[PDB]
Amino acid sequence: KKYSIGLAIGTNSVGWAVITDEYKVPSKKFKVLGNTDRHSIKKNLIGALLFDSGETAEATRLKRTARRRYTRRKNRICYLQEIFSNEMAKVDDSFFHRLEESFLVEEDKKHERHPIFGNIVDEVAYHEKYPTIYHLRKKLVDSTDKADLRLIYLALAHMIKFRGHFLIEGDLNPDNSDVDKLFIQLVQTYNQLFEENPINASGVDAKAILSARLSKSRRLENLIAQLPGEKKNGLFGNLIALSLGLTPNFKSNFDLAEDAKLQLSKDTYDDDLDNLLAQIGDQYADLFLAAKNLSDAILLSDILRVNTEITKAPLSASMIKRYDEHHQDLTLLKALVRQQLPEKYKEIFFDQSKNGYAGYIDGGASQEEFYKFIKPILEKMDGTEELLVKLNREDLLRKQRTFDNGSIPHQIHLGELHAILRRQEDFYPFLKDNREKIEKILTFRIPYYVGPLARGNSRFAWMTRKSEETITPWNFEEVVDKGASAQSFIERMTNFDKNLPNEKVLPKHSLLYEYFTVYNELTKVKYVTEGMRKPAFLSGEQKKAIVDLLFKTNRKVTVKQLKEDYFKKIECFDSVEISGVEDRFNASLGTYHDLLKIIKDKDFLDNEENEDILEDIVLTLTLFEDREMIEERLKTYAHLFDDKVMKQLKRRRYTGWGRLSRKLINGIRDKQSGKTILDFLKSDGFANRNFMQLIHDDSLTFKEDIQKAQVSGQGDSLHEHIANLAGSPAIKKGILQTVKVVDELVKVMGRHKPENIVIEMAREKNSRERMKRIEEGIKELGSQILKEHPVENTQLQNEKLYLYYLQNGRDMYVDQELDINRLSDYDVDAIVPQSFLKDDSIDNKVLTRSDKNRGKSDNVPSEEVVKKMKNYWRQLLNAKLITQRKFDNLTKAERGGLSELDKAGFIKRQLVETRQITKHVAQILDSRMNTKYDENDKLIREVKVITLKSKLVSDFRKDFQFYKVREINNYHHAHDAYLNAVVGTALIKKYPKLESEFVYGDKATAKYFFYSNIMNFFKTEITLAEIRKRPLIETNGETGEIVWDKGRDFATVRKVLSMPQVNIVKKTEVQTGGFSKESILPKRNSDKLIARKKDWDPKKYGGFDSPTVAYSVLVVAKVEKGKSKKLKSVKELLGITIMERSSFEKNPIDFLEAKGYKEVKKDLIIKLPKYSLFELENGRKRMLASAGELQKGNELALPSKYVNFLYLASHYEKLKGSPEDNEQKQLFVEQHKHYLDEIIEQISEFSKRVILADANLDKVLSAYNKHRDKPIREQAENIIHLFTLTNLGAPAAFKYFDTTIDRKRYTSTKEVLDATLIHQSITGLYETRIDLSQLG
RNA sequence: GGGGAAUCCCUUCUGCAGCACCGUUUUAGAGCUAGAAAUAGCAAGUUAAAAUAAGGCUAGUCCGUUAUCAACUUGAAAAAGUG
DNA sequence: CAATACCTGGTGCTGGAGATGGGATTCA
DNA sequence: CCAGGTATTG
Ligand SMILES: [K+]
Ligand SMILES: [K+]
Ligand SMILES: [K+]
Ligand SMILES: [K+]
Ligand SMILES: [K+]
Ligand SMILES: [K+]
Ligand SMILES: [K+]
Ligand SMILES: [K+]
Ligand SMILES: [K+]
Ligand SMILES: [Mg+2]
Ligand SMILES: [Mg+2]
Repeated sequence: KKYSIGLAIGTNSVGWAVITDEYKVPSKKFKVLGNTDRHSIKKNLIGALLFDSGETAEATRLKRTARRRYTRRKNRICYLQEIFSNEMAKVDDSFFHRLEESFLVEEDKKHERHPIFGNIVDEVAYHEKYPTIYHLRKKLVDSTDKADLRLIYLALAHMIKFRGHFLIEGDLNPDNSDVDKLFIQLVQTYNQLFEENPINASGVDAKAILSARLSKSRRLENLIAQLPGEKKNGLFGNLIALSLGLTPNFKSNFDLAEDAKLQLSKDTYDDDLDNLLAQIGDQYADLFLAAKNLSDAILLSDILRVNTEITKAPLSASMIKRYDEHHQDLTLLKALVRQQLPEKYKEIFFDQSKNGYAGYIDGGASQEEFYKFIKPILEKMDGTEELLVKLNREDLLRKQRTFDNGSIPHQIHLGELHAILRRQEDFYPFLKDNREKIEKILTFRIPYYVGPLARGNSRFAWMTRKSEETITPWNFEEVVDKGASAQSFIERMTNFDKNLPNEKVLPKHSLLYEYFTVYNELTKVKYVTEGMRKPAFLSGEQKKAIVDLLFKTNRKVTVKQLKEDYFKKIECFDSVEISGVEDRFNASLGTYHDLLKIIKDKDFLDNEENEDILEDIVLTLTLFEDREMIEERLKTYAHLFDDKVMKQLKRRRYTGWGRLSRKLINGIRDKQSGKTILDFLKSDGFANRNFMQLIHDDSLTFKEDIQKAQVSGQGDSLHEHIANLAGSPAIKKGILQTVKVVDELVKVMGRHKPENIVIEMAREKNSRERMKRIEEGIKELGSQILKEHPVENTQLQNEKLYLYYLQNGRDMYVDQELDINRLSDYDVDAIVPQSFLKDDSIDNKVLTRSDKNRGKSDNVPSEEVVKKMKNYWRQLLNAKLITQRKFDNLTKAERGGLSELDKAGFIKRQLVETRQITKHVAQILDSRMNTKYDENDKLIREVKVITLKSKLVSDFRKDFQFYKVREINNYHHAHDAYLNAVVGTALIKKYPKLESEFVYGDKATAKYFFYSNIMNFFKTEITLAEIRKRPLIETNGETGEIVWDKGRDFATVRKVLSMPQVNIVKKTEVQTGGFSKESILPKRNSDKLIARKKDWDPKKYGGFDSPTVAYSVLVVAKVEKGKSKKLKSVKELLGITIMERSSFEKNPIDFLEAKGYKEVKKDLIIKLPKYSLFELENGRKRMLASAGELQKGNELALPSKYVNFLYLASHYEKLKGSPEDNEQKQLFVEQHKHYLDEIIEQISEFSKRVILADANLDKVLSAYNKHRDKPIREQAENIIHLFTLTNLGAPAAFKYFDTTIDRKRYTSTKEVLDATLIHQSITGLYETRIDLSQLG
């Protein structure tokens, strides 16, 4: 008894099928367990497991870190309160107790209800004097009087609780505060450098123009307009643009060749500036640094909108400015509306439901919604011009706690905190003693490279301590070992050398590593001149000369340089042909040139004695990111360099790690030669063996030493192994389920292993990434396309509009603008034609007026287009608006275009799967199935694991009319698996040589023809560019075994796809995750509310509702009834919530008695997870959605003829085929038009038996009878929509044409308590059926 | 002969750590006047405290939403076994 | 009870490693 | 976007 298995692995399904020799699906009697009269049942061996998607760990992580931030913010306040404790007890012995209980109702409070002062006169007086906290903050910063200790606490607490961001290193307000003074200094520096062309900046109000609440480019336009004889793209204009935050190009200013694009925000600017300064000199450094200072002031002027010489609290004064203008503007708005629109006043100022001032202050209206609600009312009235100005500046009626306070750096709050401490330490000695402690509470951050400050009970922690004692913000540097911690942060993430598993890999930018990479590439270079008979390798002396003369004097070494600067200069060759490198060398000595710039001592770099020192320096610069730690580590070399060099050295940092270890590169030596790997790369006689040859050469000891160094460690379990794969957790869920399905199928077949296993694996928020890409690209481009055409992220889900913005509103094959409103008239074209590369992503598509203008449709865009457009394409590449892959495919015609080999490769790629994840699944199945070794100790492959891509069965389905309609039911997953088994087994039966291509385990026109016609053996006649005919029966050529009988096997496939009994099993799952919805609801007289804290009665405090049920439980017990508490027997479903789950499981009887049940039959408790399956009357099935709702449980097996009619009539897929075959399909659609009514009838019978939605079914029948005159295509398309009424699972809304059908829900689970519960194995072939009516 | 390696250019995704700003919720910020009352007319509004999974023991400036799960038998569990 | 309409926490930033698909040079 | 919880309305 021989059989094969087909598998269809997806993110929400695993289809499976068992086939025999004749491509038939077996069927068996399977035993049924349980308490019903059915002892067995007949099952076909085909089906599909369905399951909810596996989730990433991201949401879990974001909640976990937020949790930590709330804990630490609370600890911050606790540190401050501990510092204040004793002196506060002398002033007000319960002040902190009133703060802690502020949330409680007066009934529950233990102290007086007024928090700050504990009496109403003083509390009212406080709020009258300080209407916002920022009033109190400003007062305490500016005033010189002794102040109440409770107000000092509230000010410091407010700063420490909401302390601002940490994006700026170092201290602030370093005389970079004033925009006027920094603009003056920029003009002074510029006029120093350009005495003949000076700028007249008198009368120019730089403060107002650059700090105006306007766009960067408009402020640039304003300032340049104030300077006659200067254009925005001149040098001074470009400096101002750089200060405002734009991305100016300094190339034309200094007549450069290298594009000097500079943005002060990019990480590369530090290098991008030195780069530019290398071409123009360092006299200009003082200029570009002057512009940088100006930017800081301009950034500060966005936050601090008040004169900094009238107060040391400009932030608080700016909030107070918000409050005063809010008050004045509210008074004016009230008066204006009173006078002009007196009837709207109540709606504006009393109705929280509307987006007026009432809904803005008390309702749910945001600042944006309120501005939208009141803009027409202001434009409608008179005297609202200044209010409209403030509204369009987003500066009308502002609150102080707003979404845009994310700009505020912590140094600002720190400045006010420090000033308050300096004022009041003169009156409170403990503030003087604790001033720096309090500052440290605000400033201290746990470094990202330290992680949680755990003590052995966190699986996320890596931090190590220097001493075992509690860590505080003040003892952190002494208790935490930051060095060891930062080292572990990297090392727990980096790979070891695979060749020497106990050796750490080198830093990617290490000098040794770059020598290795350069010599490895250079040793395989060959050259020819005239008098030479044969190309020659470079000798050791030639390679050393090329390294010293070229690689150690240029960052990049081109082939032109090799030819001219070496072969001409040294070897006296006028012509020489180079091979083994193209255009320029890929490897380079970048660190060598970095350090040469920093330390300026070539002889230090070239002296092998300093090799270790330079290796340790780069290691430090790679391993650590903190400049203080870097400085501490480099301190041991301080005596070798100057303090200037040491400062430049610590500012230089690298990231990234190599893939080989130092011990491998330059440690182990060949036993007889005594030479390391690097020694061989430098000089290897005339063989010039590279890395691969060296470690694979049996005459050297490298290979054997690698073999000895290997280890294996502890083996992963199957689950572990799958978890460590690279891929989406969703597809990893499908992989594990697939393995479990195969194990059960083998057990079904009497532990006999199959002959073949054929696997196919499906292909695999976003709008904000689209908007970010376009914003970055457009601002890098310097374009105003977002000025002229504002777009929202949702709109970018349109493919053409997204392409329009990515192309800067231009045609891509023609140098012309496109029109947004004409997008429907344009074409979206494939760069590499989709007949070769089935790529439909933006990486292979392009928006053009007319696809004709590409050239010839059979290849890459033509050479003429490439000559026209390569410059524009390069700008798109630099702005990252197209990728390197896209640019290379666009420009390929200048490299010969598509060769015949490229076309052969693309066709083969459409058939031979090469994704890494599918290889891993095949390796897993193959290593589980094949475990024995033969006489030569080689693996015995009893089971061939075959992998196919989806196109094979898809083309098979379309070519032989086995069409799929996904919406009809879930059978197509199973059918896909069946067709994979059939096609895959037949393919390797017919062409066993292709086993290397499709089976796991160890001329261009010819292969193009071959792989294009690989599947023709299925056809009876093939029309290929004339008509050839194949025999009825197809056999293998060598064995003579039959592989495909076209008279009998297609009938077998048809019968298999027509079987109505298919094992669709929805994986039952316990629900996990959040306890409930997160919304904190207002107080309500409802027992659905859940307390947010143990003592917060939700009727007084509000709280949550809508908990998630982890699983339901069948309880058979008694409950008290009536005022007499009489015991009445019950049987019901109790949903255990996720929050309740631990308590219920720790002791179920006590849990159930607490819920009210008595005398619980403990052994009749049935755990019922989501999607538990119940069967009622007439085959009607239901699934548990929760404890109080059910899902649909039945599948609608629509006969094959109706499915194929629906596919053809609806044009479900593209109308590909001969026009005569198109006509025959159209003729069949029209000859079988009565099928439409029959399909409705099939749906109707099904619903009346199983769905029971009388209102919906009647609305549907009326809708179908309403559009009987509609075209057949559209009626078929809408019949596809109808199947939502019958689909398995949760009910859902759908539309028949323009009629909307709302979902009919099953809001009661009472009936399943007397139905039959069905427990299903993973395949559903094994069942346990429990008649629940026999309980109770 | 290699779906194996290094390098260059990138693309995409997965794991983790550190931080900010809002939002919500209860309370505090004396509403006034005319009416016996429902109510009417007016005044006012911007701020704060505290919580932000209930909580846990291991008591850390730690942990608490990912992954994994038919039933049954033997099991404390892990597990293995059962058609 | 069964049916209907409404609800549903969100945004921004910093740092690091790996594997990954695929074009290119050299190899095993 | 799904789809289960919830209060309103009968
Ligand atoms: K009280
Ligand atoms: K000008
Ligand atoms: K609001
Ligand atoms: K190259
Ligand atoms: K680093
Ligand atoms: K020195
Ligand atoms: K789960
Ligand atoms: K889930
Ligand atoms: K199951
Ligand atoms: Mg907490
Ligand atoms: Mg708040």
